[PDB]
Amino acid sequence: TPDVFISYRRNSGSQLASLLKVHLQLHGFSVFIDVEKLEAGKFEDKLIQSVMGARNFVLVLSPGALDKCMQDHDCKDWVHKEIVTALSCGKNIVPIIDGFEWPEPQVLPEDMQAVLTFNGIKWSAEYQEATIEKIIRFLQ
Repeated sequence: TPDVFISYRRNSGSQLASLLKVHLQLHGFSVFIDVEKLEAGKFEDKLIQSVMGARNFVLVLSPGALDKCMQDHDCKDWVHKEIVTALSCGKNIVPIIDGFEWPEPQVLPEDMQAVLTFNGIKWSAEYQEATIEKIIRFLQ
């Protein structure tokens, strides 16, 4: 099982998620992201077990990363599923803010509003090494 599971909105956060993976692996962490380490089997089971096994849950809040989570009361969006699974397993949630504007907590489904109560790390394009070191300090 890995140390860091990176959740992200594909279209807007895939690149930064890969960047976080490369840096965290340079600092000795094992990072799971679907684009690389997702292997054979049902992707639902494998995604859920990877979230459940990872000690840390890094959430890449890219611009509009939670737009498809809103009013998703059937819990069908995968970032929504991953956030709910991380919350359920009492995971160490470390949100990464990258030009993200926090919506009202009450507009998001009740089973994930708690993600807004976690201290996040603002992504700095000018001081990426400092952001990575702060993320390391958040990781366990």
